[PDB]
Amino acid sequence: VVALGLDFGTSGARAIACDFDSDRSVSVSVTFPKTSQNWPQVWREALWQLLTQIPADWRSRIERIAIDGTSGTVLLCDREGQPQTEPLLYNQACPIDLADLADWVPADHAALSSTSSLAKLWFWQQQFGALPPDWQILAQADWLSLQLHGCSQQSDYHNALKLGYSPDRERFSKNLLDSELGALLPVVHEPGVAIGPILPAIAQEFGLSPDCQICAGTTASIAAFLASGAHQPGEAVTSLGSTIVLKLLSQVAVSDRLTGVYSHKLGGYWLTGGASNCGGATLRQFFPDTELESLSCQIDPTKKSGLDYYPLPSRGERFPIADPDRLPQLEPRPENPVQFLQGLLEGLTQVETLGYQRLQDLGATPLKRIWTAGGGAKNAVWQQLRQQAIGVPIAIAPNTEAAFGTARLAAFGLAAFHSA
Repeated sequence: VVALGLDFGTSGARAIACDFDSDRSVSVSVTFPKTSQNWPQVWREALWQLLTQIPADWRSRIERIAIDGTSGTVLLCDREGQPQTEPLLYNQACPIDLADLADWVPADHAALSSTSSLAKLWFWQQQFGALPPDWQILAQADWLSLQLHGCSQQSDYHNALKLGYSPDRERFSKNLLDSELGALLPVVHEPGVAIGPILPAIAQEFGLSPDCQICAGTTASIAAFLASGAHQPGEAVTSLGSTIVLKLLSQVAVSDRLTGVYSHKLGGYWLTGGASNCGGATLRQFFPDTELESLSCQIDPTKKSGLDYYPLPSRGERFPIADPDRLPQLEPRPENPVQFLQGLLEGLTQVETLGYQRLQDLGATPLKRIWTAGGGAKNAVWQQLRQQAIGVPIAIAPNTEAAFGTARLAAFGLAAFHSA
């Protein structure tokens, strides 16, 4: 099978045409401006550019296409999919009372944030006063795929989660559907399934096969996990980027609203996770990547440093333990930079450890393996500390690109996430 994965990030977009029969692949990229007063147009043009940069002999063999977008970015469009107002982005919060959403979701739902799609929809509702039933609200991936198949009000239960969708019971609440917001909600499918055939004009214009299928998309955070290929409960992906992001595959959904922990549905399994403010950003505050490696090469992990740090970049922690007043603990400081770096890495290691432990304490499936992603993944000393502190096999993930995971999503769907 030859599938195309489309990843739409925060600062740009990457496309990966992957060909799983050989295996061979080709990747292309576009970078967004940092400012614009017409983001949908930018996204659309980015889509066409991505399609254009892909070689013809590749486009003529693409069978299935999938699109992942940023979780939280939404658009308000009419019945034809034309943006009526300018999008509300993933980072933008809304000045509304969450108590207004209490009757539409359980009292622990992930949609109960000031950044969630439901909150943004309520905000738009109290700007416009009364949103027409003719209209629709669409996630970025929803809209971008709408550019490909033309079927309106279609979505997956990854992006719909923060819109108020209940993946546990495969539905929206009856109160939400009975409300004045119910008409704008999309039909929710499973990520990977084929929504419909590609538009004939589009296929003609880009030399694509008219029998090509556009599948239901997902989020970038999940597509990144899908790139690893982990499908057994207990398997986890740890992202050692600027901030440490933990993702654990479990047989049971967990949730802790205080720490921002919630679970996505993934086939017959669940994908839980968390995000700490600690990470590689704290490391580059004291060392450039220049000195970082040259100092890490002098660290023997099999002996403790005697240091006990909590490597926060600034005031406030979110996960595993939530306290918005916790100061960074980076004392005492030995003059030997090696042991200081070791202390930092030990701190981060403890962050990851306590994270996974808390995830297990919330009811998630016991940890079995670790697949590491991010810049810190190639750090073998850090890997040693991590394995010493956790006690499970840790290795570098074969792939980390979200577009590739989206390609695997288009080609195979969420089939592997069952036990049959």
